[PDB]
Parts: sequence; C-alpha cells; structure tokens
Amino acid sequence: RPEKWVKGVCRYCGTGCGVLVGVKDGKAVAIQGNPNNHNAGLLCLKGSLLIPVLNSKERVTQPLVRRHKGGKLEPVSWDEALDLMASRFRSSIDMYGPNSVAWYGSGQCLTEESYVANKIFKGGFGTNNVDGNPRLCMASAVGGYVTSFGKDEPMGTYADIDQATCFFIIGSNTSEAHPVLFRRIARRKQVEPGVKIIVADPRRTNTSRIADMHVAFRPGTDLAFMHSMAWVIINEELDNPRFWQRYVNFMDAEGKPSDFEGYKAFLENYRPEKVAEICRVPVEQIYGAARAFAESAATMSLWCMGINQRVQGVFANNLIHNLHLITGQICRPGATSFSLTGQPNACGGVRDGGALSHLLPAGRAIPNAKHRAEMEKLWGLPEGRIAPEPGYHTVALFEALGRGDVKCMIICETNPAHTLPNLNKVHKAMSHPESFIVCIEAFPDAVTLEYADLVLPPAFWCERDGVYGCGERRYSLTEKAVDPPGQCRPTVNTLVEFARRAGVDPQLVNFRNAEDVWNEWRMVSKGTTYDFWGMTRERLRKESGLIWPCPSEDHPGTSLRYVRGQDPCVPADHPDRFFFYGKPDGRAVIWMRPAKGAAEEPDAEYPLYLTSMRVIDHWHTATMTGKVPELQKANPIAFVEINEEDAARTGIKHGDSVIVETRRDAMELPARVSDVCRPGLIAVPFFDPKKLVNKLFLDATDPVSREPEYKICAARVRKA
Ligand SMILES: Nc1nc2c(c(=O)[nH]1)N[C@H]1C(S)=C(S)[C@@H](COP(=O)(O)OP(=O)(O)OC[C@H]3O[C@@H](n4cnc5c(=O)[nH]c(N)nc54)[C@H](O)[C@@H]3O)O[C@H]1N2
Ligand SMILES: Nc1nc2c(c(=O)[nH]1)N[C@H]1C(S)=C(S)[C@@H](COP(=O)(O)OP(=O)(O)OC[C@H]3O[C@@H](n4cnc5c(=O)[nH]c(N)nc54)[C@H](O)[C@@H]3O)O[C@H]1N2
Ligand code: SF4
Ligand SMILES: [Mo]
Repeated sequence: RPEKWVKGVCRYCGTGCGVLVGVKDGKAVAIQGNPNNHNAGLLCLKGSLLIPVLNSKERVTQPLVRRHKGGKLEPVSWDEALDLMASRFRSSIDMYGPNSVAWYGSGQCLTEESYVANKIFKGGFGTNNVDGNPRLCMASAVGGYVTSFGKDEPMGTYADIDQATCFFIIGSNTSEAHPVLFRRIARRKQVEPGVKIIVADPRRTNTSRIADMHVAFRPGTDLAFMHSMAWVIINEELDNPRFWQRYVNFMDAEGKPSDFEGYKAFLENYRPEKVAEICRVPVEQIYGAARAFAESAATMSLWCMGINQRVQGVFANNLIHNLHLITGQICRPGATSFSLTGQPNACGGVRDGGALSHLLPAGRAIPNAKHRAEMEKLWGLPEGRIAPEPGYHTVALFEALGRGDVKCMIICETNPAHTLPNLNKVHKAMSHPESFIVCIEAFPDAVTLEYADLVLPPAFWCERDGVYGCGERRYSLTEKAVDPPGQCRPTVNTLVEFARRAGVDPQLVNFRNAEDVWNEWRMVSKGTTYDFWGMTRERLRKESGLIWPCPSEDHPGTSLRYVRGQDPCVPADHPDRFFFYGKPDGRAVIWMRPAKGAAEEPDAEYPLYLTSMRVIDHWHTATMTGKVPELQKANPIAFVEINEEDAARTGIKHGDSVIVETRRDAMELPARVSDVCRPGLIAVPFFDPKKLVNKLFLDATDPVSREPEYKICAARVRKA
C-alpha cells in the first residue's frame, strides 16, 4: 500500500501518458495514470505493468569491461571505467581528430542526458558525430514538416482528436502502438457516430475495426493514392481556394516554384482509375477517402512508420500535408496534420534538442554559420569550435565504425545490434577488432552488450529525474521515486564526469544534476520558435506537462501553432490569422513529389513484399517488457504473417515452419496464415532476440532524412 505518489511519465510509447508511482517508503508498489495529464488517469496494459520492470533484479548493477575482443565481460571499478573511457576518447581525438569518436543515443534518453551528450561531443570535442535511434524513426517526419512548414513538430495536439470529424490514419497501427490514443479516437467516434475514419495500411490490424474504410494498398503505392485523393478533391471542387491562394505556394516535380494550375496538371498523372490498379484497390476507395477527407467539417491525419520508414519517407509526409493544405484542414480545432512520434522522447530529446548529426539545439542547423556562431556564444566556446560539416547519420556512422574511421563510440539506451537494418553487415562493423564501444545499458540481456568493450550501469526510468517530450510538444517531468540499485548512477552525472576526465573544459559540463542542465537548455531555447523558458522546474513539478511554445512563466503553453492569438511566435498584430513563419513569406508549401516505390521491389526471384511491425504486448527488443510475465501470454515468440490467398497457392498451412528469405539472409519462422497481410505481402515482428529479423531487411535510406526503409524489402517463402 503506497505512502507517496511520485508524478512521472510512462517509460514506453510516444503517447506520453502521465503516470503516478506509488512508493511504500523505499520501494515502488503501485502505479496509476496521472489524472491531470492528457491521458486523464488511463494507461494501457504495458504502462500498468511498469512496476515489475522497475523492480526487476535482472539489471546491470556494476561497471563491466571486456579486456580483449571476444573475451569474458568482468567487473571493474567505476573509477577505472571512467578513466578508461576518458583516456581512449581523448587519445583518439589527439591522434586522429574529433571525427574518430561518436555518440549513438536515443529518444528514450531524458532530454537533459541528450543535451549533455550533444554539447560534449559538439562544443567540447568539436565533432558533430552525434546521432540516435530517432533517425530510424522520425527523421522522415522532421523532413516532411521542415520542407512543408519550415519548422519541425506537429502544429496541433492530442486534443484535436476530440473535435475531428474525419481521421485519415495511414501507416499507423494505432491500437497496438499508441493504445491510449486509439482509445481516444474510438471514443470520439462513439460520442459522435457521424465521425468517419479511413485506415490506410497494407495490413488489416485491430486499428481498422473502428474504420469506415480500410484501404489495403500495395506496399509503397501510398504516394500515388494520396496524389489521387488530391486529384479527386480538386476535380470535385472540394478544395479551399480562400486558404491556399493566401497561404500556400506550390512546387513542381523538379522542386521549382509553380502554381495551382501546375498542381492540377501534375495531378493528371494520378487519376483514380489508373491509381486504383497501381495500388491494387477498388477505385471507390480513392473517391471515398478523398470525399470523407474534404467534405468533413474537420479532418485530422495521423501516421506512423508505414509512412516514415521509407526511401520516399519525406515525400509521403509532404503528400499528407498537401491534402491539408489544399483543403485548409489545418490551424483550427479538429483539423491538423499529425505525425505520431513512436518514442517517449524522440521529440523533446533528439529533435528539439538537435541531438542529430546535422542539427544544433532549438531548430538550429550545423551548415548555418550564424547558428554555429549563436551556439558558440551561448555555450561559451572559442570561435569555430563547432565543426561546419554534419557528422555521420546513423547508417553512415555504423559504416564508419566498420571502416575504423570511428574508433570510439558511446551507445546509450538503444540496442543497435538488434534494431539497426541489415544486421549481418552491422554486426561485422560492430566487431571491428580495434573499435572501442562503451554501452550505457540497464538490462544485461540486450544483445548489443555482446559487442561492448565497457558497460556502465545506469539509473533506470524514475530512479532519477528528467524531462520527456512526447508527440504533442508536451514537456513532462518525471521526478525520482526510488533509488538506483547497486552501483547504478544517473547518466547525466556519468556524462559530466566522463567529460571532465576526457579533457573537456569544466565550464562546459557545469551541472550537478538534471535540473541544472534544464535551466541552461531553457536558456538555449529563449527567443527561438521552440522557446520554453516559462517551463521552470517548479512549474514542471506542479503541472502534468506543458506544451511549447511556453516563453514566460505566466504563459500557459501553446496548442495551436501558426495561429494568430494562439501562438506567441505570431505577432499579436500580424495582418493574417495564420502565419507559417518557418517560411520566408509565411506560406506553407505543397510539393509535387513524384511517386516511385521501394528501394528493393519484389521480382521473379523474391516475389513478395516483406514488412516488419509492432505487437501491443512487446516494446521493441523486449529487454524491459520481457520481464513482465503477463505480456508473454499471447505472442511469446516471433512468427511470419502470410496472406490466406498466398498461403493456399504457395502450399503453406497455418502453423507450418517456413523459411523467409531475402537477398541478405534466410530465417525459419512459424507461419500465421490470415487476412491481415493483403496478398503479395508477409510481415515479421522484431521483438524476438532468437529471430533477429533485421538481418533480412535492406539498408536503403531516404536520401534526405536518412531514415531506413524497414517497412519494405523483397522476400520469398517456402515450407521448411
Ligand atoms: N507495444 C508497442 N508499442 C509501440 C512500440 C513498441 O515497440 N511496442 N514502439 C513505439 C515506437 S518507437 C514507434 S516508432 C511507434 C510506431 O508504431 P506504428 O508505426 O504505428 O507501428 P508499426 O507496426 O511499425 O506500424 C506500421 C504499419 O505500417 C504498415 N505499412 C507497411 N508498409 C506500408 C506502406 O508501404 N505504406 C503505409 N502507409 N503503411 C505501411 C504496417 O503494415 C503496419 O501496420 O510505435 C510505438 N508504440
Ligand atoms: N525491422 C524493424 N526494425 C526496427 C523498426 C521496425 O519497425 N522494423 N523500428 C525502428 C524504430 S521506430 C525504433 S524507435 C528502433 C528502436 O529500437 P532500440 O532503441 O534499439 O530498442 P529498445 O528496446 O527500446 O532499446 C532501448 C534499450 O534501452 C535499455 N534501457 C532501458 N532503460 C535504460 C536506461 O535508463 N539507461 C540505459 N543506458 N539503457 C536503458 C534497454 O534495456 C534496451 O536495450 O527500432 C527500430 N528498428
Ligand atoms: S499508451 Fe503508451 S505512454 Fe500510454 S500507458 Fe500505453 S505504452 Fe505508456
Ligand atoms: Mo520509433
């Protein structure tokens, strides 16, 4: 029975549910949803079963070191570990320059931890080799928002779910991936049965059971589909000229200035009857989706990896925004283009904090000299300290590691040997005989540890305080509830000490705790369109999150970005009601992106599309949810989804052990025959360690966002 309730944030998905941890003095005994956060006291099963994870004894509790490659990992002193880390890094820089070292973090790191590691590597060591797992996830969405709007992050919030009359949910298994959000959507349609829901996804998931229409298009053909929708919208005069004539600019297929007539001319290449067959769907779906979208009083789009993990990821994102831009379904309650963020802090930590290889904090960019100067000034650095060239993006980083270009790397709160694409190649790279890899990891079963040279024990989740920035621009504090076990220390501290010992000027890592970094980061944001200066620690302790922009302590936060009278970044006296200030002329942009396909399409030899997806019970690599026995009762191990019509003709029965094979590897999996995967598609989950499916997937990335195409590759199947 709890004596105190410590306010936090769920450790899992980007829905970012507020949580209250009940501690019976010393130990966490219960957990309940924070009634004051957006989730209003509700949590899904994974969140509900957080305590068994926090109290698990199967943790990394003391530093470990592997004296030599291929050898046993053994205990080592914290002091001996920090000196080892600092000497190896400093030497590498002294010998080969900053670009020989790198930081590979994640959207699961507290904002404060990502900010510190970013600053160390960029302002301290002078290398921009700072990336993270959000590159495997939200990079395409960032690209989409910056190219369409000139600023990252959604312009709306979760609250828009309550006023939308239409939901266009594409490339998102919302029920299994953002449970609390799916419930809020299902609730909306229950309160108002008139609400229409279109679910576009090659797979028929539980998300489609509340859908008015399920568009099961051929993998990769959604750009054609969405262009077709705009064709219909224009053709049936369902567009909003009063809006686009005043707030939109058009760009042709070659990226040059164009106009409405050019948009119409381009769209002629995407007529419904032609696209319906490209997409392998009934032509009525194109008309229906378009009409529901444009005729509705307020439409909201929501999408996830099915859109982002694509070589055309940034373009697919632009197409979704085009729909809202041509119809004016934006900047009003219930109407917005809402990218769903997968991780708890891919937003606050990596995106907003600029902890990616080409970024600087608060929407600054490495290639921009005024930005580099601005940062050198804020961080008290000597002119020119920040390298002008962006560092390696994730896939390139592990490639550099495999070549010996990157000799020292810190992997923190991610499991790359399990989750990076094209594993066989990645494993070879991580096995470089002369590399020095330091893993900050909470659970010993993470496969990446088999590659680590030094393992450091971190304080897990609420064992320390920190901020998480979820998908709706909401910044929420998680206060420390219990003490870290064994020798576990807060990564914020471990970083500050690693820096000092590595030679970094002490004025740079001038932090005792997370609150100290929050105050500097608060300063670094001041004046920018991210400005969250009003989010003091005290306000964050008392509030269940605040949504930025939040400039002064007396400012309530912002739900409607780009809207006069709502967004503080839009002059009180701006002449127009909307202002897309991320663009020089205040106008958003519609892009006539040509629809292509996957990097590796099916052919004679490998006739099927292979996709990979989430399952509600398991969180990623399962080093955390794998400790909760209840979560293992439905899908204990991996399987391969095969379509009914394909199985029959292929001669495969349900339960059969089948070999899924791509050009990169073959893996045996039990077949799960159903109508989930449309014909010509198979799907594998990645939660099982004994079945590392990323060994099957290709390594191609969107040339702009550099996000890998985990969603599509070519395969062949056979009975084992
Ligand atoms: N239980 C649980 N929840 C999670 C996670 C977890 O590990 N476990 N992860 C969190 C994280 S990091 C993230 S990024 C989110 C992501 O969550 P989602 O992206 O919603 O989950 P996925 O299974 O990857 O869903 C992608 C969907 O894209 C489909 N798809 C495949 N090919 C295409 C295509 O060509 N076009 C389109 N439009 N769709 C396509 C798939 O069939 C699948 O249904 O989930 C979050 N939620
Ligand atoms: N085929 C395929 N591959 C994919 C995807 C896909 O859809 N298909 N999705 C991709 C996407 S969106 C993502 S987000 C990535 C994510 O994939 P990863 O980030 O690699 O997966 P996680 O299991 O979340 O890794 C987090 C690690 O943090 C550890 N950890 C937990 N708490 C702490 C802590 O406090 N400190 C430290 N140091 N470690 C801690 C865990 O034990 C675990 O090893 O996977 C990607 N890979
Ligand atoms: S919906 Fe996401 S943030 Fe909310 S309790 Fe579930 S896993 Fe946690
Ligand atoms: Mo993600």
